[PDB]
Amino acid sequence: SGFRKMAFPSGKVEGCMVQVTCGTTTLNGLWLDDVVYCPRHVICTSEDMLNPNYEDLLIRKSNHNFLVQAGNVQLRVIGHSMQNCVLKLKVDTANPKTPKYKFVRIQPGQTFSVLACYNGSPSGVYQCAMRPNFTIKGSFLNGSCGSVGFNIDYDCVSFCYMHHMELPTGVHAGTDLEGNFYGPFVDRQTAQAAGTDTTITVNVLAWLYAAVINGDRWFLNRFTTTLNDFNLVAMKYNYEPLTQDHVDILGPLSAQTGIAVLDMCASLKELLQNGMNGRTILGSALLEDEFTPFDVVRQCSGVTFQ
Amino acid sequence: SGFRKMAFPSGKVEGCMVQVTCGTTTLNGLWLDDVVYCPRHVICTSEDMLNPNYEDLLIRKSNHNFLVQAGNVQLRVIGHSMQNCVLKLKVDTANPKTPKYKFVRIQPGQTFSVLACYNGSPSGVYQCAMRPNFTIKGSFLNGSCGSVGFNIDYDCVSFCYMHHMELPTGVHAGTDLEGNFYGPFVDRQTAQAAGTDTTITVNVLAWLYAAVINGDRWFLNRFTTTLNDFNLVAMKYNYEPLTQDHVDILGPLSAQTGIAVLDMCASLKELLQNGMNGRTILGSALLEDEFTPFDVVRQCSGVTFQ
Ligand SMILES: CCN(CC)c1cccc(NC(C)=O)c1
Ligand SMILES: CCN(CC)c1cccc(NC(C)=O)c1
Ligand SMILES: CCN(CC)c1cccc(NC(C)=O)c1
Ligand SMILES: CCN(CC)c1cccc(NC(C)=O)c1
Repeated sequence: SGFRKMAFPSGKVEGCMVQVTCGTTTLNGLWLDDVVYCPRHVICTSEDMLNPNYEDLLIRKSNHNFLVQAGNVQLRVIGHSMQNCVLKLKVDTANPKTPKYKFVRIQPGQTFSVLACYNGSPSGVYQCAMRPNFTIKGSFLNGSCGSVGFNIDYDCVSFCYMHHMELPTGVHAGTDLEGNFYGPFVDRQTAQAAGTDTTITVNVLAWLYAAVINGDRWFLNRFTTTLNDFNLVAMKYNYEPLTQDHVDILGPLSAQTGIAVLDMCASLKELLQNGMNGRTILGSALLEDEFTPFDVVRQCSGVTFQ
Repeated sequence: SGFRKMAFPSGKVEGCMVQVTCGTTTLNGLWLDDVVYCPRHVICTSEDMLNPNYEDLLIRKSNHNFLVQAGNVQLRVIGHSMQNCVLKLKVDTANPKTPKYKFVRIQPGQTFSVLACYNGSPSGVYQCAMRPNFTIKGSFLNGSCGSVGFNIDYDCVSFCYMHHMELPTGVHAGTDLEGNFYGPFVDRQTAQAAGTDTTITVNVLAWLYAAVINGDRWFLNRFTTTLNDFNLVAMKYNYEPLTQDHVDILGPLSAQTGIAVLDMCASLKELLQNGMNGRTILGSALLEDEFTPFDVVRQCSGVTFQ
């Protein structure tokens, strides 16, 4: 027992990180098969970032201008192309440590692990969620662009995120591995504001189920509610509206705890209205929203879902 | 910027995890060079765990009774010995993925990463601290015994923890890799109670420095204090006493923030006396104590310490 924010083991992704240098800009790439993926802003000088025209900047770049280093080995670049906001560098050597993998574009509320990297070298791993405003709240310093986010199912790495930049408010924006930004952001050094960071209700519910399973039960109340009554409350507190799709994926936790989803919603409603009164749940004094229902069911062995 | 609870990349340790079966008990081992390390309770039946005599139980075990599996490959056991509460199984094959490594026994307050594993297969990674009562607050389900905790310095893995059991209160106990328990615990299925779980003051201070660096400054107050005045307050709130050794390792953060260590102590004292008044620090509504000063300096690039 116990319940922790837990990342995926990172070794499968570690073996894919490389350093990419163009001119005087160095960042991280992702080497899969014979392609290296990286943010296209590798081609920009810091001054170019103010108002880049990427197509124009790319005219002055050849294969031999992209330096790709995998530990000590230099990789030979034999082609390059731009796909949305990523560059794809064709190299002459397939990565021997390529894992089984897919590229997936996740929805807001979904969680994933980030392998923060500098100069192609992995430094740390942590779990993130895609916020409803399409930012993530990461930890990223100079040189971490091109660090990736992923999920693992058995032996298959699903890559869902590549880090591109930090907003003025200190939250993070990036792309899928086809180079499409999450949210409205662009790869330009011009101030860009995030929308409302609402709480991922379905995740808070999952985590409340996790707390019950671990014996944190003080917050369980005597009430139930309806989806509409609950949503009236959610909206007030900047919680995402709960739908029947959300209710459906909470089914295994309801069954384990014997606590009906709507009963748990009524407990959550009272927490929102009364606060926690200085108490904790799973060692937190706030309601945690970066565990999905699927995440919980992975750390609560006695939840039946498969 | 941003600040996250971040584990070490786990790939170096992933390549060392094996499954160890003895009779009908299966758990995890750590394969380094030609030795596999695992909890000695692998030899016990569930009934044996009530009151095991390990020396006596071991008389009835031979090399061929320990099944060691590395993925599909079965490893041949050519010797075994008990060292404190661990078994060392000599195998005929050195692990080809052995990293540079050391065994270290950590102090209370030190942090490390756990690679939670089942059947020799890594499932998740998270950061832990050794609590002042010599427990950890982990996430461990059936079959996770022999999962390890570690730190990485550049290319060298320092192993500091091996998981052995869960106390009745749902917290975790284990050994160093020489098989000595942290704290007073024993590998027997008899109820064992933990002492006071005090807060690691020096870590809370480090994390307050991390918050300042990231622009969370609301809690900075107008006061300073002394080590004795502060410690009078610490004791009341079940905080570890702060020493000049602690003050010394906070030196780089004081220098960066220009906030004297004692000034930060005075801010902490006011948080203890007044609470957080519904505010957050680094997205927490409580004072976080599982980041060391060394941990902070790794995610706050503009802290000068080397
Ligand atoms: C838009 C400008 N760019 C891209 C070069 C930018 C802005 C802020 C921060 C970072 N770097 C990280 C690691 O987020 C990168
Ligand atoms: C029904 C089983 N569970 C959670 C218990 C499940 C199954 C499919 C998808 C998701 N989705 C998320 C976001 O967790 C969750
Ligand atoms: C003392 C009995 N043992 C050892 C077999 C024990 C007790 C509780 C839990 C676990 N297992 C884990 C993963 O902690 C193991
Ligand atoms: C002085 C540099 N730092 C932290 C900034 C440092 C150096 C050596 C040891 C520890 N120790 C811990 C527990 O963090 C910390």
